[PDB]
Amino acid sequence: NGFPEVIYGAGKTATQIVGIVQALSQQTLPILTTRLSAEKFAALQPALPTAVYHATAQCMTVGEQPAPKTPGYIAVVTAGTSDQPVAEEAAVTAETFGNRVERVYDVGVAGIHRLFAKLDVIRGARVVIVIAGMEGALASVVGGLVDKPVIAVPTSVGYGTSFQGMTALLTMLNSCASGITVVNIDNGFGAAYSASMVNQM
Amino acid sequence: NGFPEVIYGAGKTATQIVGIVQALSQQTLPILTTRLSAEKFAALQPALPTAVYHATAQCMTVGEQPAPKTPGYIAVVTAGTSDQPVAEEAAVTAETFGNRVERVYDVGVAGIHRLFAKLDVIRGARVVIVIAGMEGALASVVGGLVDKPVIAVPTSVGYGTSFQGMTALLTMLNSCASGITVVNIDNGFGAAYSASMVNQMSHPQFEK
Amino acid sequence: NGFPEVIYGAGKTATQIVGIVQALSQQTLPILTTRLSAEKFAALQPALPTAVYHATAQCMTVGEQPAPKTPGYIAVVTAGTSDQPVAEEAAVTAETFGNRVERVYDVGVAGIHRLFAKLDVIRGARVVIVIAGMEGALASVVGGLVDKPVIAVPTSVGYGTSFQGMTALLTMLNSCASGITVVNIDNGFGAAYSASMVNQM
Amino acid sequence: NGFPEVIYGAGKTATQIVGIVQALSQQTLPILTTRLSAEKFAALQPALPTAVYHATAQCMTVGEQPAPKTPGYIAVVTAGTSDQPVAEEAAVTAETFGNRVERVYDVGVAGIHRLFAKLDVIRGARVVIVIAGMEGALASVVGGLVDKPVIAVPTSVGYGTSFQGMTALLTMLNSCASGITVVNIDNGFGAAYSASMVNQMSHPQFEK
Amino acid sequence: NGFPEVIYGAGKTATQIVGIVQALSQQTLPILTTRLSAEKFAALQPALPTAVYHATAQCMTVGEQPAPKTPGYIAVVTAGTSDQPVAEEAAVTAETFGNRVERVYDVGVAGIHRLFAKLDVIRGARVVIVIAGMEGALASVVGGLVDKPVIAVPTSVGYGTSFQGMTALLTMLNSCASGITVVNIDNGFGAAYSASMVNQM
Amino acid sequence: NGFPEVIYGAGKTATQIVGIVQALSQQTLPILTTRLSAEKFAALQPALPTAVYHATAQCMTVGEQPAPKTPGYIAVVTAGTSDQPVAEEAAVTAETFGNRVERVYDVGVAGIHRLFAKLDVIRGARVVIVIAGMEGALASVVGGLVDKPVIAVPTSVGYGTSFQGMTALLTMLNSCASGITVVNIDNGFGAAYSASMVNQMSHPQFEK
Amino acid sequence: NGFPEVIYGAGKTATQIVGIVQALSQQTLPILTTRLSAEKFAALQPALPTAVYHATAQCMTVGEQPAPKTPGYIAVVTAGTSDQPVAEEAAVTAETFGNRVERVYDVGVAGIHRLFAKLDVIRGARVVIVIAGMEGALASVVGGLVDKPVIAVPTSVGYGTSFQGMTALLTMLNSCASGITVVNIDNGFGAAYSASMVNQM
Amino acid sequence: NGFPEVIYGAGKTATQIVGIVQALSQQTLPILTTRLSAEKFAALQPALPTAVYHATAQCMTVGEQPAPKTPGYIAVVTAGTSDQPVAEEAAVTAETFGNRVERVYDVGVAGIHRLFAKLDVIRGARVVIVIAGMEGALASVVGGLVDKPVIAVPTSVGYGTSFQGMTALLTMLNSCASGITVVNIDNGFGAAYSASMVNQMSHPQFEK
Ligand SMILES: [Mg+2]
Ligand SMILES: [Mg+2]
Ligand SMILES: [Mg+2]
Ligand SMILES: [Mg+2]
Ligand SMILES: [Zn+2]
Ligand SMILES: [Zn+2]
Ligand SMILES: [Zn+2]
Ligand SMILES: [Zn+2]
Repeated sequence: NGFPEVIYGAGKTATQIVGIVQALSQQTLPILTTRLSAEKFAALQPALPTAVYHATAQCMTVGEQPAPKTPGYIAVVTAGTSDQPVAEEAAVTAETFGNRVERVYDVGVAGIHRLFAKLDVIRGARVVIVIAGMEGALASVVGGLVDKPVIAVPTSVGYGTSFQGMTALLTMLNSCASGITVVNIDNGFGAAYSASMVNQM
Repeated sequence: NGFPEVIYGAGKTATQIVGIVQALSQQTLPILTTRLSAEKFAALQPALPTAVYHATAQCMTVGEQPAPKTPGYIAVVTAGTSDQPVAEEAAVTAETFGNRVERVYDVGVAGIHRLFAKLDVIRGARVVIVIAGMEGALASVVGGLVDKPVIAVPTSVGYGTSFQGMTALLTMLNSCASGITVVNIDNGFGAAYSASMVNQMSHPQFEK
Repeated sequence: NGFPEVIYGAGKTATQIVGIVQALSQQTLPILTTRLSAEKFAALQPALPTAVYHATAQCMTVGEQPAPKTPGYIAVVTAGTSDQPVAEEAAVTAETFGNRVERVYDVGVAGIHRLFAKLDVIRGARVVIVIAGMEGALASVVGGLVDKPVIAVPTSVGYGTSFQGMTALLTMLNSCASGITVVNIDNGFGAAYSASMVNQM
Repeated sequence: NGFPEVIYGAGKTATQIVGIVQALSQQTLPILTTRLSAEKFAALQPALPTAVYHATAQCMTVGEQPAPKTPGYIAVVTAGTSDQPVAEEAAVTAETFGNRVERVYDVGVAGIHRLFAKLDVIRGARVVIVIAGMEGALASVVGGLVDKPVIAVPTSVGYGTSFQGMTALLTMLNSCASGITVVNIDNGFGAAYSASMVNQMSHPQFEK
Repeated sequence: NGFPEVIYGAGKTATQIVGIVQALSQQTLPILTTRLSAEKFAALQPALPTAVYHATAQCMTVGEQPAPKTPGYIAVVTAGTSDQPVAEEAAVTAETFGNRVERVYDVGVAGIHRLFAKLDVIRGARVVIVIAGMEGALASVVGGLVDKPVIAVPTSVGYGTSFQGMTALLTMLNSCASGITVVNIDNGFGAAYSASMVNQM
Repeated sequence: NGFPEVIYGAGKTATQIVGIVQALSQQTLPILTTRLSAEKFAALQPALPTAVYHATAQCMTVGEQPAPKTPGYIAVVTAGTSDQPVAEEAAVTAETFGNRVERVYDVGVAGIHRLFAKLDVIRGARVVIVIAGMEGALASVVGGLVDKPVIAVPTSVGYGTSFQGMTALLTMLNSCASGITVVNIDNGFGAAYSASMVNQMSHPQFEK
Repeated sequence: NGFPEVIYGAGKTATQIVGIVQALSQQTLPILTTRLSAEKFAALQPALPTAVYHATAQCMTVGEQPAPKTPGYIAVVTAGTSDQPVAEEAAVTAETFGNRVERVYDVGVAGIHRLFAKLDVIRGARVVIVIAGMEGALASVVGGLVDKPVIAVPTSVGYGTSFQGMTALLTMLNSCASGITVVNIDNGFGAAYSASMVNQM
Repeated sequence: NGFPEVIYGAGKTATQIVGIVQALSQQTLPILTTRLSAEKFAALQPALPTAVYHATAQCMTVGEQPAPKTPGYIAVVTAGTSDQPVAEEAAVTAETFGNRVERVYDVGVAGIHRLFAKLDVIRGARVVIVIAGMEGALASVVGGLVDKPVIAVPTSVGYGTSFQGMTALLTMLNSCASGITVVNIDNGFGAAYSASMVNQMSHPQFEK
């Protein structure tokens, strides 16, 4: 593998987590903890003073992050600011997994020029992760402009007909551009996990 | 009013529509018949000798199409070639309601360069009808690029979780703050009926 | 355009907003801020003493509103009192955009006479915005009685089978009257944005 | 009891229904057969020589229709011409259950003046069956204007997000505080079966 | 009519309500207020000392209730205790409307004998209102055993696949017994309104 | 194991199933083929001369049906006559898996007296399969009256918001605390496969 | 029967429950109370000092549990830790009903080896209850490896496309392995009730 | 780019596709036509004499299939025999896009021993396409056992609450943290188009 150790922090207590983390005391490899509330990192910090917490991403990393495993980069593209929390979970997961990451945020198609202003960056990625909720159409527009794997992530932030990400999920599954592959809602971690594999062939 | 008479032919038979058309033929000039299957017209055709069937729109008109009443036009914009049937329903009722139509077909977002190629023609419309299935992304992109009212039609073409146009409809509905407004799945007639009202919002009395 | 500047206040902090508003210090044009909680206008008011807050609408306007751009008016029609908050977001958005607005409230069809009591007002509008949740049927009844563009807005206020506006959305999409066009749920802003364009041809 | 015998013919064959009808023909006077396709009756028809097929209702009766048992009537009110098949199912079972029916067809809300034209006849019913598809607005409007019990039937006619009558059903269900009550999609028989109970809630013994 | 005056208390304030109630100071007829929280009747009571509040039903009645308008009775049938609040809204609405009411509670089919133990009461009603959520099947069982109008009311009290009354709604719409008519979820008022009309032919 | 071999014939052709049956005919005694349309068997029939088609169950067996392995029986209980096809699928696979079956058809709840008439036979089963569409009330009623395991099958027969068995399925699922357990819509085979395991939970070695 | 007395504690007050429990003062048989909050057992304990409360299961048992009625055992299989509360309701219900129970937890297929590490235990049960939410696929995998009745229980613990157990319900109904039978969501009690009957033939 | 040209033939006629193919035949080497019904090819076939129809994939190629561009392979893994049509769509477009494919059909989880039998071949792929209907459990099991990217395709084969692939799709989507990624129902072409990009991430210039 070489895959860092991943702790799903949703169902675990701060004590239970320190118990898993320090039980991995023998690893030169980093440890990622995803879906970790700020109130729970508050609890953890005295036990793990060498840990790093990423507010938006709700991710914690313990350990020395070594250099990127590979030169190419993953691009993480978002439609709007409401998408930032789950995009950040994809960026931190990908970086902890050893990938260089280029963050291309707020390029939703209501101001499509912003998407073109940053298009050379998207086109130079080995993998593109597209993240959207309201403007789920962005996956299809990105997918029509790039010749690399695109992994779409629907998010649950939206209004009434967003159906808490469900519309966004169906929109990405139904993209008229080919080459788009989809993960379940809010699952930025899952997208980065796959993108990391694809990137490090 | 000034509107043509409209017959919804999906539920009705050939015999039944000949009745309506011959009862309305007393006046009113143009008569628009929507959702008329190729087979129903074939059975109509000898009874109504002046009717024109617009095959791919699945529409039938009797009476001659008017000269455009306003100087603008309506842009009918299309994502793919399979959006053409409800696009032609929209464009044929728009023309029958007295509007000039400009067709911008097959500029979906898998080759968005094609949409920029025609963006001069779209911005120059008074109203824009955008027709798309699958993701329905085309409406969002158009809505953000033009400052004219846009009316989005989701089509039922697709596969799998296409859910017969639902994905398209819901996606277009989530772009309304861009100046977009939406009708029901495959409802090209409805779209054109509204665009026509918008597009139509005189002739000098003393000539030689 | 001539369109006033619009700030979506849902995802932004009171400080972030003052930052956008005062960064538009060079505009003779008004600035509309939609979806702004009363607790957030509480925060804003010392910074923007010249601002106006509309309670029902959750809209804030900074700037000198100049005269209507055009003589005709938009009619905003509602089924019941539960519809007032999102109807008010349509009325304030339309007025800030430069349209004269005639408010025709509480004319749901359980007392259809109220709808006829105010029918000359609806018929004289250039555009009609119809707003309903329970009595979503009102869009179709209005659409059958007027010869102008009607933009229907479903709202999320209702009981069990209202499906939080979803029934109302399907009802308006399926109107048997022609000439009705629909926006997503609760999106009074969007309706006024379009109605404003239509009005000012 | 006093009710006619009822055969639901949708799932059954021609051969199978001849069996039931000849087994029930021993007594019971009128026999109502619902959802009988035009083709099934054509195959029935020679075996049951007294059966009458009501084509557009897709119903079959054997035995003569009774004289109305109560003096009121049931109003069957319809939004559009394509609501006529489940309207005729409602009206033919109502008449077969011994009720006088008054048909008020094609008064949907796109021309609501037509509904006011007949409002005298609707208020004068004892029960009102309202039949509509698409929005189903007609039931709300009727429910608010009459103070008799109303039973609303959603029909499955429509297009797109019509969802085969769901939009109609849900819309009618959201008007029940107006004195409206609802049955399943296309269930004209169910509606008339209840209206008939409501409408039927004597003959002097000493005559010359 | 003779129908008492009905106030939907959901969207109105305690002050707004006293304003409607006392504006009906000239009526020998009662006034029903439905969907009224106990905290809101707490507010009302000093203004309306002659009012009556029904806890389960969330209904308030002001006025002298005169004798039943008619001899026959409405039967209100429930599947279980979770149905009691909305059944009580049907019973109080029917009684205020002038109907005698016979309450037949907790006869769900998991103990069908209870339903037979009270069957003569159900069979003697002019109208039966059936109320269920989990055991929505009860409408069909009752409808198969009685020869009078049955109005079914689905309720939102249930577990995961109850879909907050939606299953119960579809179950009653699809009863294999004929003669069942359905109202929207939780709408005990609506059922009694119709049942009252049917009862008083 | 001791189970017969099972071929799901819905997706497969006639040619394809002859292949499977002749490849499995080497041993295994009885072969159960489910969802075999009347037309597919007609095309099979000359190639497999010992196969018996159970028309209304839409099942095909080759090999002779065993003598019941356990002394109890399985009760297959049915709400209406149109539940008979998935009832016969359940009853024919149960009998092919070596169980005695007792059929209690057409005791739905619109005439619940019929269910009490046969309640002696239902209580006396070891397992009970209950098959119903529409409301699916029958499963609840049965679940509350018997203290044997009950397996409920929703059927897809119905109209309107029947939603092709969903209403039935959801209704049965909301009665599980009564000792009821549920399978997928129309899945009579699945039900009987489980009932058979439950029903089958020896022969003296020294006879004359 | 011999079935212990079961109290559904969801809709009942702590006082109402003591009222039912002590009204069963004449029983050599145990009494199970399911769906009982810890705050409600807090209330009960002074009245019923001989009661036992199971935290995860939210079950209370009063009475002397006698020996298992039968030698074979029910196996209770879970996909992950989020499934433990409703699996525990199945285990406690089955044990109170007189069945021996073998708890096989955390064997979801993302680490399928754990499922094989405990496969002899699953194969030796007379009945298997499978409990899953996210990894609802586990029912089908278990059902393909065992020759005994399998009763699947979907749970509501999950992420966006879990639809609060609904996906898990459809997944179990649609298992490609035969011999799987399904209960409604979260209904661990119901599964054990049936499993108990099947076990004690 | 280097990709073959792709024609989506579901919505198009025979006449219409001959047009596209003869207009694209000027260059581009291989032309992949998806969702081409057996009847449409029969009508195409005389006009395009070099076209090969892959019946069970419902695909048509013109031009010869390339030699694999990369040395790895793509594993196409299948739960059941009825997953074979969208598996063959995936495998035929993968091979047409220049990839070596290894087919691991009919290893669904009702006999999971079959999947372990071939696990050597699956781990040895560079990408894995997993195709399943009904529960769709196969994708989860595969996702947890391999450390290569997996692309899961839900198929619409099933019965009842299969909901035409929804159960499969939703189940696969709930296993993405295992390194799984998903496409739309029956979208074998989409899956192979992505797998092909992943699998394809030189030839020495100086030979004798
Ligand atoms: Mg715009
Ligand atoms: Mg009324
Ligand atoms: Mg039982
Ligand atoms: Mg993996
Ligand atoms: Zn598109
Ligand atoms: Zn209508
Ligand atoms: Zn039934
Ligand atoms: Zn499978």
